[PDB]
Amino acid sequence: PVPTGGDDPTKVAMLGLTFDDVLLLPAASDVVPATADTSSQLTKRIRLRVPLVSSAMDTVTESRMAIAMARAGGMGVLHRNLPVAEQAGQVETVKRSQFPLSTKDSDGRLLVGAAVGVGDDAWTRAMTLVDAGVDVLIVDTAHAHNRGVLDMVSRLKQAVGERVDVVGGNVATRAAAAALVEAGADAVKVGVGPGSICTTRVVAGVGAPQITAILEAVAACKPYGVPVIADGGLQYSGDIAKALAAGASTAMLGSLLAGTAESPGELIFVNGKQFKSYRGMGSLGAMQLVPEGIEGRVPFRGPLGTVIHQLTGGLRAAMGYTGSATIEQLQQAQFVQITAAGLKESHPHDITMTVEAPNYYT
Amino acid sequence: PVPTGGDDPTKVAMLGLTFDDVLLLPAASDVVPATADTSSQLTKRIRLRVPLVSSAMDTVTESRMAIAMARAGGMGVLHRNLPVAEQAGQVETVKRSQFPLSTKDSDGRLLVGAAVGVGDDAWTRAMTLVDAGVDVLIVDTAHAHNRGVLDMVSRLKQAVGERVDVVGGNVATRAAAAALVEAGADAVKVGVGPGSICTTRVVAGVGAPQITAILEAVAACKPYGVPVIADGGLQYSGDIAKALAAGASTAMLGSLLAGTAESPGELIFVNGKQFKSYRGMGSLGAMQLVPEGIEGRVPFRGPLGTVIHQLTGGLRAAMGYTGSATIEQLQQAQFVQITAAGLKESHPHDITMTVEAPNYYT
Amino acid sequence: EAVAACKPYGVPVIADGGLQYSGDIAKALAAGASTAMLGSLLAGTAESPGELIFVNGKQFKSYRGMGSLGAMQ
Amino acid sequence: EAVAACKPYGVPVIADGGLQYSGDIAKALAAGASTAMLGSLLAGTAESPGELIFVNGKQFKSYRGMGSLGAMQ
Ligand SMILES: NC(=O)c1ccc[n+]([C@@H]2O[C@H](COP(=O)([O-])OP(=O)(O)OC[C@H]3O[C@@H](n4cnc5c(N)ncnc54)[C@H](O)[C@@H]3O)[C@@H](O)[C@H]2O)c1
Ligand SMILES: *c1nc2c(ncn2[C@@H]2O[C@H](COP(=O)(O)O)[C@@H](O)[C@H]2O)c(=O)[nH]1
Ligand SMILES: *c1nc2c(ncn2[C@@H]2O[C@H](COP(=O)(O)O)[C@@H](O)[C@H]2O)c(=O)[nH]1
Ligand SMILES: *c1nc2c(ncn2[C@@H]2O[C@H](COP(=O)(O)O)[C@@H](O)[C@H]2O)c(=O)[nH]1
Ligand SMILES: *c1nc2c(ncn2[C@@H]2O[C@H](COP(=O)(O)O)[C@@H](O)[C@H]2O)c(=O)[nH]1
Ligand SMILES: [K+]
Ligand SMILES: [K+]
Repeated sequence: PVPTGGDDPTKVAMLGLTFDDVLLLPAASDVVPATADTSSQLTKRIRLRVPLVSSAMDTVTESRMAIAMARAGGMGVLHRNLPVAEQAGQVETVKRSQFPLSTKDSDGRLLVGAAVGVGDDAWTRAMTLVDAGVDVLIVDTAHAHNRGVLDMVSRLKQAVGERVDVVGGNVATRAAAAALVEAGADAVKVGVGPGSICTTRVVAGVGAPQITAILEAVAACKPYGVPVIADGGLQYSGDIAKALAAGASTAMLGSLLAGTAESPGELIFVNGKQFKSYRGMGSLGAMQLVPEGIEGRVPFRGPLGTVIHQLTGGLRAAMGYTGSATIEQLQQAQFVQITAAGLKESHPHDITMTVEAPNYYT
Repeated sequence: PVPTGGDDPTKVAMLGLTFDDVLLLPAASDVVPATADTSSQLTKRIRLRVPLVSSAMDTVTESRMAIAMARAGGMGVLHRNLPVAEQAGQVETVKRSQFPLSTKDSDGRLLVGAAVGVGDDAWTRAMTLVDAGVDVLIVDTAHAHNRGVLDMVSRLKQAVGERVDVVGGNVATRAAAAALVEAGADAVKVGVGPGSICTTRVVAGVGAPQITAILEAVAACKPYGVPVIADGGLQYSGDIAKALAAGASTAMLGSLLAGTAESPGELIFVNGKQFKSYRGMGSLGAMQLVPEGIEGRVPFRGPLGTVIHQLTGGLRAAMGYTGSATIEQLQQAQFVQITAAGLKESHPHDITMTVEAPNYYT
Repeated sequence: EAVAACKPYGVPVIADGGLQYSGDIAKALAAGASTAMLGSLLAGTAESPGELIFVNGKQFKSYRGMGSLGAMQ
Repeated sequence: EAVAACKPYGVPVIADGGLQYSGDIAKALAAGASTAMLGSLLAGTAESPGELIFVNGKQFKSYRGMGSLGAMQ
């Protein structure tokens, strides 16, 4: 019999690795961290100076956050939890608005992104957003291997292909990424359940660990040149370095940017400290059922520029350790799989911390 | 495909083991622990009676610590966070100064070592230290597979290779150790991340578990007779025994020696208990940016001699268990891999310890 | 293992014990089981036997195994 | 003193504040008072306004003065 039970060797397909299961192996390096080139292709036509994209969530990205992310070298994606006219107004506000790395189009204006669903109402929203000058559309769905999501992606590529870039929803397998690539998507977003606010892997018991999912999606997408975006489950800059090394071209950040000042919402004072609200788009409050997210609060951090600077410094240090001149070389790095004891050895241990580092906290 | 994902069987190169994942197997023994010989090679020409070295940290080793370590049978390495004239003065102070195991040169003077960086200013500091009477130069870096570190090691060995011994920076792979040996290093230090105060494996996500790294480095250094020093991650004398059995010849100690009276710094009182500062060299305060260390405090221990005696007693017990007359015989002991339950069983369990033992802390 | 022997004869398999979430039910059904039997998930409902218990202002209900000392007496 | 002022004219005196036991009420009535006004002795009953506070397995209720900062705001 099969060692794990039954007579079917393909019942348990594979062992899945996540960010905490692997470490990057140092290699022969001739690269100073300051000279590392952290530019990467977000889509087949858009290249960012910093490969970080803000999450399309109602407590993460709005006009201010989108403008700040575009100025810092990345991009912001406005959420679709607003009326269509309001979303178009936010797109116009971003496009209408020191920062040498800022992302700009052929007209010299900042780049913005918008998220739409699936359906005729979503089609009207997408048409309104495209008419307002949006550059990239995201078909933001929880299960992108559904036939409706693929049909919507094909429709958008057929209609507004010459003017915008269409990014498919979340996938976690090789077959889903291949289907999205065949459907005509310009970029594939990866991750089902690893988000810090998600309960999908608990409520439905469905998902896949992020590192293995990224590897599978890259094996499905790289021959066609389609970029891969790692979405959800990133907590440190080492996580971003690992996600890029596993094959992803861009990383989408949630809770790391929710505690910044540019994020929408009011500051909450609790017990002499500061926080702000963070919740999933599938949470009960956001969808007003069977929710697949939770509501919570993250500690307050400050300006987005400092956070992006620290994350980029960590990524530059990783590139220096691996000897990667560009991201295209960082994607050829190798991993070492570690156990739980190795995981606790990686973090600071046997020490009582008396002052916090800019890039680390418990 | 690969069970962890993708089509490349070499993406996840190996499975790394740390000190907590293995145990030493007992063997036929004719060795009394009190009759074991713990002498081991530091470099190709320097043999220590106690195979322990002190870390080059601004909270661990200064003149007093170097003198105490040399008297106890080991050696000290002065940190390079000091002005060049000040470090040369510390070297002269150590050389200017019951202890049957004390390590001394051919002129009856206590041995000492000093850490240098990479660069032309580092060259000036190294030449000053050599002219001031240092016994070994440690090219102290974080990534020794960089071209600059190898060039610096080659230059030092070409200039003052007949007067001093050159020890290369920290490596974590077989290729890096082979490159350091080819460059002309007298000894190779191993460990990138295991440090109790380090955050390199979190900020950059780069490293390797210590046991696998030591085995890989020994696989490249032993055929050429180059000693290997295990640096970082050691919390018990059993860890020292495991590191020696993996192939290392000496173990450099950090936090284990940072709480003794001979370590630089002042006593601190918190709720009737004694602590003292311990911070990483890549921490924010130490480099005064993207730090790769933290600042904290460790409980006060006392005289260095008692700590060294306890560690050597544990090592002698391990040598007696494995039937190793010498460290060279300990370097051929076998390992058994354990699970998390095995690690829980190795420590005291289902007990409420009421009095602290000299060699174990809960 | 049980489904590997029960499926050829058309005998259904019931997964009993250890289920704490709906994802666990989905995993049990996907492994070959046809139904799931629930314990503590339904022990705190209003329809289960037993009086309510109040601890620190919150509501609880008693739950014990049939092999427990009290239940086997 | 108040009773010395009020008794000849037949005006009753109400003792208000500081009572913690029934003996205190008896002492106040013996001193010349006619009735007693109770504070903390009735602030912990069910009929008193407020919500039960649960701490360390014991029940409390909130009690504050009208001159307190949180009651004058
Ligand atoms: N052993 C470790 O894992 C580790 C990690 C961080 C810091 N440290 C300690 O902190 C101090 C300073 O460390 P440092 O090495 O950054 O000193 P440093 O800034 O003086 O660097 C010296 C040389 O190391 C190499 N180097 C270091 N980090 C590199 C990277 N990320 N990518 C490429 N090359 C790199 C370069 O050749 C550089 O010129 C030392 O005392 C060191 O032991 C150690
Ligand atoms: C699960 N996942 C959810 C929900 N809303 C958004 N998301 C996903 O999480 C990502 C961010 O996760 P972090 O780990 O916090 O960075 C988002 O980009 C989105 O893909 C939800 O309700 N449940
Ligand atoms: C990471 N590692 C660092 C830093 N400064 C020094 N080190 C290394 O750690 C060792 C200490 O190990 P312990 O586990 O504390 O015994 C040192 O000897 C050195 O090699 C730093 O900032 N980050
Ligand atoms: C062990 N198992 C016992 C006992 N009484 C009943 N059971 C089993 O547990 C199931 C419920 O498990 P939950 O995880 O609580 O859902 C029951 O259906 C029964 O099969 C006992 O004393 N010991
Ligand atoms: C002082 N006295 C205050 C305040 N609010 C009310 N009072 C007086 O105290 C009586 C309560 O006495 P207990 O000892 O609690 O029985 C009240 O009846 C009232 O006369 C205040 O803020 N400061
Ligand atoms: K560490
Ligand atoms: K034990």
